[PDB]
Amino acid sequence: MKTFEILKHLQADAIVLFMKVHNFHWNVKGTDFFNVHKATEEIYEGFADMFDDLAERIAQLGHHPLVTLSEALKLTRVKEETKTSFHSKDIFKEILEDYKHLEKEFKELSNTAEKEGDKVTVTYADDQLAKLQKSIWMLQAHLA
Amino acid sequence: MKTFEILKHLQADAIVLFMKVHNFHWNVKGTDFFNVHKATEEIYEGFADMFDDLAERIAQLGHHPLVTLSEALKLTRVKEETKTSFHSKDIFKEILEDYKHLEKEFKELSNTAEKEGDKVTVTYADDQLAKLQKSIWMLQAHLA
Amino acid sequence: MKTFEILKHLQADAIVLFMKVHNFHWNVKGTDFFNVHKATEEIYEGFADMFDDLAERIAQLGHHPLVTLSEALKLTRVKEETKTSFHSKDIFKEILEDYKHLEKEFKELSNTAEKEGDKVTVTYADDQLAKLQKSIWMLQAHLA
Amino acid sequence: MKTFEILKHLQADAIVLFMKVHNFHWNVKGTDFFNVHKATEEIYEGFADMFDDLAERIAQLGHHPLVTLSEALKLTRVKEETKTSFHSKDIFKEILEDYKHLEKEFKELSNTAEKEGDKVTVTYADDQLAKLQKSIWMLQAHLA
Amino acid sequence: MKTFEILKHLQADAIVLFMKVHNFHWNVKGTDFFNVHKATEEIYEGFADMFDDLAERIAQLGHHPLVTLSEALKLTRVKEETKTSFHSKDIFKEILEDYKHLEKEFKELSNTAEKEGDKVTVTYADDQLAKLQKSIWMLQAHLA
Amino acid sequence: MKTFEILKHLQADAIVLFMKVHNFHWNVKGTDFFNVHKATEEIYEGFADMFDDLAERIAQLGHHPLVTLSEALKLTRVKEETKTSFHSKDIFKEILEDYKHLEKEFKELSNTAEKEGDKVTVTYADDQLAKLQKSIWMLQAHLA
Amino acid sequence: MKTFEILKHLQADAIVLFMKVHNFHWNVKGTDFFNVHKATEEIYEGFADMFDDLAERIAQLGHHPLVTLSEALKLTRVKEETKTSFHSKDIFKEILEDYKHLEKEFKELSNTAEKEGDKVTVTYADDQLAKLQKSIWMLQAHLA
Amino acid sequence: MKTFEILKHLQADAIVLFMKVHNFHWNVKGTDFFNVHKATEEIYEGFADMFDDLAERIAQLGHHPLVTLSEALKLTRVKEETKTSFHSKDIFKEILEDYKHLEKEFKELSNTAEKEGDKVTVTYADDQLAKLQKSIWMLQAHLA
Amino acid sequence: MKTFEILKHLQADAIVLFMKVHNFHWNVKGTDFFNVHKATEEIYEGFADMFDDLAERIAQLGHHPLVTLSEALKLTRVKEETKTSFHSKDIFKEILEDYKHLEKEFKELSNTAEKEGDKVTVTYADDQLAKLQKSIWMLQAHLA
Amino acid sequence: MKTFEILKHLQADAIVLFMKVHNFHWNVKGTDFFNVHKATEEIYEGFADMFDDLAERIAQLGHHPLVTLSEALKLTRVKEETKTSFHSKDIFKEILEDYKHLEKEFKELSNTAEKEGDKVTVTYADDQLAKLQKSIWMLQAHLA
Amino acid sequence: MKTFEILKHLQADAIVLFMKVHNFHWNVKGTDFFNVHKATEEIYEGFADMFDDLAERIAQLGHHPLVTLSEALKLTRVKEETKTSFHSKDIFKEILEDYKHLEKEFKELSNTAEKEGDKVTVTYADDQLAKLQKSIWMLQAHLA
Amino acid sequence: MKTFEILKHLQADAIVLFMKVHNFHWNVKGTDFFNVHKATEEIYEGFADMFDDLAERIAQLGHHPLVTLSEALKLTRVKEETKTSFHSKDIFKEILEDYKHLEKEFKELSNTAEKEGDKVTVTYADDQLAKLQKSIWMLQAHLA
Repeated sequence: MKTFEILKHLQADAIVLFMKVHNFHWNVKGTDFFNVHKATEEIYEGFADMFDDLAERIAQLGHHPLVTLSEALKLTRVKEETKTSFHSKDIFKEILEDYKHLEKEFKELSNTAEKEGDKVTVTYADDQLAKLQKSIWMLQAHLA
Repeated sequence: MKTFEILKHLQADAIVLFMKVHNFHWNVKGTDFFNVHKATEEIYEGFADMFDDLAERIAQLGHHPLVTLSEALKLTRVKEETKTSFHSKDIFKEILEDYKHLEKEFKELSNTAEKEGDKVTVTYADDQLAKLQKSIWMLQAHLA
Repeated sequence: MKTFEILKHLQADAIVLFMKVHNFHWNVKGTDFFNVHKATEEIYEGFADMFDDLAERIAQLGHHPLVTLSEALKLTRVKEETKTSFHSKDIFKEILEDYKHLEKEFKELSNTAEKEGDKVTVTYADDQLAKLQKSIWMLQAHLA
Repeated sequence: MKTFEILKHLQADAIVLFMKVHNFHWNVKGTDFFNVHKATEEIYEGFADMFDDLAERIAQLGHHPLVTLSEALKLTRVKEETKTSFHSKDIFKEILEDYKHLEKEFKELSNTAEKEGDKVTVTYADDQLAKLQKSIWMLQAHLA
Repeated sequence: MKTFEILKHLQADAIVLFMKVHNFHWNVKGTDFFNVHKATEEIYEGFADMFDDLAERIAQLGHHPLVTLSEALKLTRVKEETKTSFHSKDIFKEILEDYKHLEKEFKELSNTAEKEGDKVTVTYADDQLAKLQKSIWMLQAHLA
Repeated sequence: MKTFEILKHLQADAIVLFMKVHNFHWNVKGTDFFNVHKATEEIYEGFADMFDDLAERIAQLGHHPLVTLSEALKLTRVKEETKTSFHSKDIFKEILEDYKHLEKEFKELSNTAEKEGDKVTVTYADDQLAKLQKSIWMLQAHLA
Repeated sequence: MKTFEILKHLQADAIVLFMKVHNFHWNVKGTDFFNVHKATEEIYEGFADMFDDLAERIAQLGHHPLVTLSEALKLTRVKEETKTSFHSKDIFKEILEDYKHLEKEFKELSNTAEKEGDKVTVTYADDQLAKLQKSIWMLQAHLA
Repeated sequence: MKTFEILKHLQADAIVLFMKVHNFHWNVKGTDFFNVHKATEEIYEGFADMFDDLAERIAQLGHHPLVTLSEALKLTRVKEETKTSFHSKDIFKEILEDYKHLEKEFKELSNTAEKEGDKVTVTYADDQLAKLQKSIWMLQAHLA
Repeated sequence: MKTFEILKHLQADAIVLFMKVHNFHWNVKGTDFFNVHKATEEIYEGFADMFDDLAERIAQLGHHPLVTLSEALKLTRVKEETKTSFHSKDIFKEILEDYKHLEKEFKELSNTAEKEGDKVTVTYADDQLAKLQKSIWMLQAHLA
Repeated sequence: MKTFEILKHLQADAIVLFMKVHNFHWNVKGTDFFNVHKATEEIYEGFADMFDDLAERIAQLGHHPLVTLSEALKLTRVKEETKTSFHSKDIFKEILEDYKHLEKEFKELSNTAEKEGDKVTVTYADDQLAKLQKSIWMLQAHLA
Repeated sequence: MKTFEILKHLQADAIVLFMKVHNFHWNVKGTDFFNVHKATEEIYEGFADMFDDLAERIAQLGHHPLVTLSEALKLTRVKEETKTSFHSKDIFKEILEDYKHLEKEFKELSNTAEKEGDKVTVTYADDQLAKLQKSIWMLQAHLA
Repeated sequence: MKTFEILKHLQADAIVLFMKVHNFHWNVKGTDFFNVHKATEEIYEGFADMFDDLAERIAQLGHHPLVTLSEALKLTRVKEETKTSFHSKDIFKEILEDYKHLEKEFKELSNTAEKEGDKVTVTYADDQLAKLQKSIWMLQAHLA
């Protein structure tokens, strides 16, 4: 895909992941409620920020960001979670895999943008890689 | 509808309106760009906050908030805007009508919750009414 | 009176009371100067804030707030004080009675607005009642 | 009971619950020490704030708040806990039930005050209901 | 006029101009609503601050500041505006002329106070001149 | 008494004195209302902080702080005040004597802890002595 | 006197007045202790700031500020107060007269500096006049 | 050009553009005065910051930054604007073209520095590209 | 010269002096590097602020501030420094003389503006005199 | 040992314990990752601060603090941990024992310094005792 | 001497040392002007704070602090410096010796107060010892 | 070396350099004490931060950071300084060479990580290069 296409598919993923973790946040139960409730809040707010950042990047490239939730559902690589009951460990296992997916895509974003000479998208992509790698490391350690 | 049902339909409206104004924000053009760009940012962030507030309210009542974007599209009373080109005046005219819709619904929320003896949802609903009435007044004055 | 009429008469009272306490502030003498000088500053600034709040409320209802000081003098229930010399105790006795008047009127505002289904003016009115009741309690205790 | 009587019994409950959770705070042991130690600090400080708020409300109504700890023990509906050893889960189970008791009483406070036309106590009571409902929801989720 | 007399007439102008711009603020309509609404807020708050400053100056000179709104209407050189409908350009044109009037008067204040050896009123007057000259320059540029 | 016993009796005094001054705070009347109302707020908040500090100290020594208000009433050296009406001078006279009592006890706390080699309780005790001596000096000067 | 000589005599007065009010501060007794204790703190800190300001002004003119307390006692127009017991009213009466003295001297400072074309000392002097006139007005009102 | 030469020519452009927009800032007239006046302030301050940043970069490379305004005029690619009267739209059109020029040059800076293995200048250059691309996007949207 | 002409020549000096000290800042060497590097930063930022202040003053008088760097070089009384190597002492000696020049000119500005009845430029000029006199005093002391 | 010798051995312990807990911090795994990761960060930063404090104390006594890591390893009483895998409970058990060691040593520091009349080291030592006793109490409670 | 007598002699020293270093501050010349000018400001402000602290301590003990500068000159152990010209090194050498004197006296203060059982003066004295020892160490290192 | 190996050797250097500059900090003497004392504090805190940053980077790559000070001494390229006496110039000369070493290594880190496609370590490395180049430039200028 071209840079702007990778960006638009990521923007779709971001809002879908926002919604998914928003769902986790309100439906988490058990002895680790307070840590997971707080963590999921930070995680979905991060996806919301990513949604905004990606839109900004698409616009600056001269293209239209996502127009509708319908378009987000069309472009997303992320499956919608319909469950309302889950274990806290499974939540973090799920989020971890979503992080690993995003990491793969941002690496591709970085490589594709560099080939096009899009220096600004490279910077953005590599900065997101840094944030993702920290998040992945912590979740992996927690689940170890 | 029962209180929690009104709340869930509002939560659906909130995210759909977030997306709609997010679209306006990135696609606004013309001599009033800077004022409308800034205003639309504040407006969609307000809808995002409403989304969170409504979810909180639904959860505290012992029900599940929206689980997916699919469910949001199912429950919403708001039509998705597919356009990417518009005049700044039309943006504010659209948002005004959306505000008027939300005002009607929050009034119903307030009345229904009071009848059920749900004092906390009444407070929340009336506070949202206050915010909506200010927003409506300003947009009406601007378009006058 | 209708809600907006009660509001406009209150707005008139607010500016007249602002002026009255502004006069007290600059003309207070005696051993309790520093406490009364400071208290009267806080009191007239409170009336100034009320003036603004009431104007906002009238405008949002689709009516015109006070246009002139002439109109304020016409609508006010508060007598203008022409004196420049007084005792600090008499100042607080006067202000107390003005507070009691405002309390009566805001109670009426709350009841009238509720009957009209004006939920936002009810909230505003009850919040002002809270502030007035605290002020009344302190002045009563001071004069006891 | 009249409004001021409900308020005085609540003020008694507040200080007794402050003491109870203060005891929990200093005597909690085990792997969840740090979360429960911190949570119990926030909880007893909340009861201390409630004690102050209720006193303020009683005074403004023209009555005397609690004068002594003896009077608090006389009026309280809350049993004093003499234990110094407990499990962290039992602490939260206890606090939950105390919250549910307070919720019942504040609902009664709200209804009784409204019938008397005491608009300010209604506002206070409904605001406390909001805080209690959030606390109850979180504890219920944690214990689920 | 003597210094204190110029000051008292200015104090009268300040509150009358406060009221006038307060009226503009709530009644402004049209595409430049948000800029004019905000500007008029800053302008009337400036007149309110001037009212306070002038009162302080009169008191420190051993005289009584304005006692009533009646006295303000008697002493003012500013005509009360009864209109509730106007164009945003006309608002700024009006305010500009009011600024030019105030500038003339503060220049006289400065000259008269210097002749009397009132060094403190000179400083105050010249500082107000600075603020007025900035405001005039901006309004003139806007209307050019 | 041993260190922890002195500490527990002080903790009992702290909450009883909190309650006593809380009572003074809400029931003070007269021309010095505002100064005494504010002073009594600071004083009872100081006793509340002392209650917390003493509990912390007892716990760190490996003992249980006060468990109940019943236990506080058993251990206290302070008489409960049942009055609701008093003069502001008598309030400060009472508090002064309570301060002098606390000063005696903290001196004993310091001496006893030093003999036991409890260096941390010595530091705490001497710091409280400093705070008490300032408070005593001011009240003595006020009543002189 | 020349400008720098007026400044040096003022610097001497400032430290002597600092000491005088420092003495008042620590020795004030009676029912108005807390207000006078606080006021005297602000007053002596003001004289300390004046001491620094005057030194700065003398240095910038190419002269040496006060070198010793001996030199301050030599140059001062202010009598040292040896008393340790006084009434709070007498304190404010004394300070008032000291303010009136400083006012006379700063007026002379302003006039002398202007004649020499020392524009910076004029600004400083007139600013100090403003501060003195406010202080005088408040003390006069308090003693009225 | 070598890296340091590109940097020095950019530093020259920065100060010339600072001056140009400084001129626009003070000479802008018309109904959009307040937005353009504010925007031009932010724009020239940005060029001033760029001037400083570029100087820092040149120095760290072991070369001398611009020594004089004469040298800036010699090295600049930007034409000096002698006009004092213009339309607000033309101002933004001009600035846009200047931004596009700077964008071209910073891209070259980034490429040249990378070829030399100057990793720090690459980072700086790409960061400036990001800022320029945002500015260009907004001006383009405004003029669309 | 007329006031606005003195101001425009000063504005020219300000930017030329900014550039001169900017050059010193980046080229200073030796054991006092860190103090001189920091001092020169503060000094050139001061000249930059003066440039802005003078422009503001010229505009408010109804004239055009400097339009170009060419015009600055034409109007300046300050010689451009082409050197890149110097001793830190010589830097401060140079800056001192530039300060003394500015002091002479601002004194003339103050006198000329007063004769014209331009009270606002007098205030500005005298305030700048104060800042210059402090700077001169410190540099003189350092070089003594 | 003399005071300075106890201090130098403590400084050695501090850096060795810093390193040990730094190792724990990065290698902690499991369901309590986030609490232990955060706690270990605070703990090693505390040891780093202690390292600095002890160095300061040694220097002020006229001796040289630790010069090298070699010297730290020579003087330390703490065994280096070579493991990279451990349970979170064992981490806290280890740290607890290290705290108990430090407590013993700081008690000796306090006693030895007092005998020498080193009042400042006594204060420092007793303050560290306070911090250690809190830390010990919390870890003991957590492991209970 | 008794505790209060040591304190009063120290209070005398504090103001005399304030004056001495105030003199140094304004009369320092040479290449190290900026460091010594700043250091002497911090030093004399420290002596001013000590003056206040000592007065507080004397008052709390039931005695009168210094009443006059005459009494300060009578009680002081510090010789007044009449010089206006000195080297920066000599300034620090002088201050060092003054610090060493204060250190001796505060050690005596600590010992004497402990013998009297004055725990609060011991704490104060030892805290001042800490501050003095840091200051001495830095000056000694600077002069080494 | 592989990326993680370069990182681990750098982490070893960081703590060894921390210790070295910590030693300089406490043992610096002479007329430039205050500047060098402060500079060395900032420098060793920078090395401490680098130690933490490098550990984070190693962990995120799935490897173990330094476990012990023994391992740091094994891996370090930096010679331990045993001296306690030195000239301030020699300190900065030493630190400069250490900076130049770190610069070489971070350049290698950047190149090696890029070849491996480790985009996050490249960003980190280049950011550290920027910080090092600034530090080197300042030290070189100071020693010139």
